[PDB]
Amino acid sequence: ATALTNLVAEPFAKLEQDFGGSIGVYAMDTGSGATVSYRAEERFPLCSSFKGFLAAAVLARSQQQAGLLDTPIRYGKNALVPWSPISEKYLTTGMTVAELSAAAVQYSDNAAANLLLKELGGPAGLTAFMRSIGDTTFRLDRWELELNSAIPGDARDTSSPRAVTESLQKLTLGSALAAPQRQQFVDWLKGNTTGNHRIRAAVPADWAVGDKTGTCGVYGTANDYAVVWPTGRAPIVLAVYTRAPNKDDKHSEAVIAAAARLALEGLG
Ligand SMILES: *C(=O)N1C[C@H](NOS(=O)(=O)O)CC[C@H]1C(=O)NNC(=O)[C@@H]1CCNC1
Repeated sequence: ATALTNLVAEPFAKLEQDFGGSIGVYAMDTGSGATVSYRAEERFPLCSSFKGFLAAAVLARSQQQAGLLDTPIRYGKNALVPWSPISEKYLTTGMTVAELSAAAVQYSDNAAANLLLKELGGPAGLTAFMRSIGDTTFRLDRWELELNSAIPGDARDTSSPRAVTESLQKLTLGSALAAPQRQQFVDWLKGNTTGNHRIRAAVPADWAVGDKTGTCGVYGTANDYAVVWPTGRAPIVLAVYTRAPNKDDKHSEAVIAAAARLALEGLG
């Protein structure tokens, strides 16, 4: 017999009703193939969370272009947009592509993300990279800061929890990238500084986590995705996305952490 997905799903429905919105979750246990799934194929805004995949796209390009990660990007003052705390420090020198990538992933730096998008041929170039690894759901259409609008019913700048999880697995654990690039992506995710109150909060401190967060700041829209390495057994990949119908509906980190915990405890 197969899993009773109603019983797996029920606690997410209670959680999202207290939240006043929708919660989407997909988790995969790479040891057993077990999954947990709730609204996993619905679209949610990416917000900042695209920046993880952006860094992966940069790493893929570095496989065709030796030394890409070493290349300095020397930008002018109009690259600077708010929530760019790392790129704002280096206006007088520039930053390398590696530094920009680290900042985009680990501080969610907005200007760094735009600078890397430009290197890859814009939002369409990142979307094309995702299509190359078989993700037909992901779409990035706009740039920082407009991509955060999170308007209900807008398909722009969205993906699904399942597609995010599947793509994250391919890139971090599968062989979609060469091993050095794969480990770099993992190391950048592991060094994230913005995720302590989201998926990380549901994971024992003994276990390594790499993640990328997103917070659109409107329509209850926020998210996190992660790889979790429990000691001595197969890693877990998961994504938790939220949205809500009213512009002034609050996002909640506690709800993301709670949904992560329900997903992790429900596997296998
Ligand atoms: C990503 O979603 N953003 C970058 C910053 N870090 O948050 S997080 O670690 O990724 O969760 C800040 C949140 C957000 C972002 O860019 N916020 N800025 C806005 O969305 C602008 C104000 C309202 N619309 C544009």
